[PDB]
Amino acid sequence: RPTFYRQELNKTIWEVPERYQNLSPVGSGAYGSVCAAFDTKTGHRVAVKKLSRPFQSIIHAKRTYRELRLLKHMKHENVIGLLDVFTPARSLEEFNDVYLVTHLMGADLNNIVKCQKLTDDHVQFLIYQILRGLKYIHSADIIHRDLKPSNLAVNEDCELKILDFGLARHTDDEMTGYVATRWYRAPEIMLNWMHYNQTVDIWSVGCIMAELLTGRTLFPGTDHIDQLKLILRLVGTPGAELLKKISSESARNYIQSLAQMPKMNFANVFIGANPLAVDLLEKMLVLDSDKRITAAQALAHAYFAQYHDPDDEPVADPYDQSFESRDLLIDEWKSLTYDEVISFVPPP
Ligand SMILES: CCc1cc2c(=O)[nH]cnc2s1
Ligand SMILES: [Cl-]
Ligand SMILES: [Cl-]
Ligand SMILES: [Cl-]
Ligand SMILES: [Cl-]
Ligand SMILES: [Cl-]
Ligand SMILES: [Mg+2]
Repeated sequence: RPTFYRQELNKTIWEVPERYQNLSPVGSGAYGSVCAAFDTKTGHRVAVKKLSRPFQSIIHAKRTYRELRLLKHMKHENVIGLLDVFTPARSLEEFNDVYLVTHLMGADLNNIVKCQKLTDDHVQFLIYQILRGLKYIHSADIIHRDLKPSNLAVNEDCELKILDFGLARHTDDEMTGYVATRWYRAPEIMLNWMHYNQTVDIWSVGCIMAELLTGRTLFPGTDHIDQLKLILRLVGTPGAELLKKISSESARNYIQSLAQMPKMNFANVFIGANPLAVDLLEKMLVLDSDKRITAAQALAHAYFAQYHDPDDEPVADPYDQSFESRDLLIDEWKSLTYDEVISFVPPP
């Protein structure tokens, strides 16, 4: 067990191994507080996250276990990995606090898509890396659920990592009105007309790719209904074949009240874009979810000819998510989490 030291940073006690030096606050959502630090064992600049109220309720204890399981599994160049996890507790009986350690991320996509000029070669490389990471994630039967520019880290060399997996945490208020939290979501999960499926993530990649090509949000709706009208104007209203599969009686009722619209000509929407970029957008932004291109199929598209290497696009180890259907007490979720903290093995 390492030696730990204590300090107060913005009204919060931080108890951390001596290896982590020069802690300085960087931010705090409702999920916890984050400090930047220098890791003397590895030489990396790291983010240290102290979870807030990790075991306060059954829902919160299960969410803590879910986040730790997911971060311990992810081992891929285009996905955030776990550098360390620790607790100052010396036993289960005194266990209260969990700290998670990752590489410190500077810029997100947002920063480079708003405030920089992107060639077609930059769009090819950035979308290639998102799809390489998503092939790995989907091969473990994981759905990200929250892909958007603020959840994509990018460095000076245009190298990309996916972060901030959906933990099923986003609230109704967070999704209300003129908000980027909703503009990348697939239409079938916008108003919960279908259960989540890995196919919702490819819709999000299409929205991100369109915004890198134009410099503008693709579907900047002022509310859920405005957003659905912008979506159906581009991709068309649901045709005979898709209507048959719309099992939500609420969806058929509102959708059949709208005048029918044909799919638009993407070459006239994305004026001047690479024709191979236009073709790939038409394969991602399909209203019928089962007809969308998959991550594995998209990596083989001719738009990525410069980068595609089928011997360097790895799949994941199997991921057991049977805990998701399990009914446990707060202290049982807390013991499962404790076991995962003490069994952590650091990366090479
Ligand atoms: C209008 C959005 C929808 C797409 C979709 C699908 O792919 N299957 C079933 N229901 C829906 S609603
Ligand atoms: Cl130490
Ligand atoms: Cl990483
Ligand atoms: Cl503790
Ligand atoms: Cl965003
Ligand atoms: Cl597993
Ligand atoms: Mg985020």
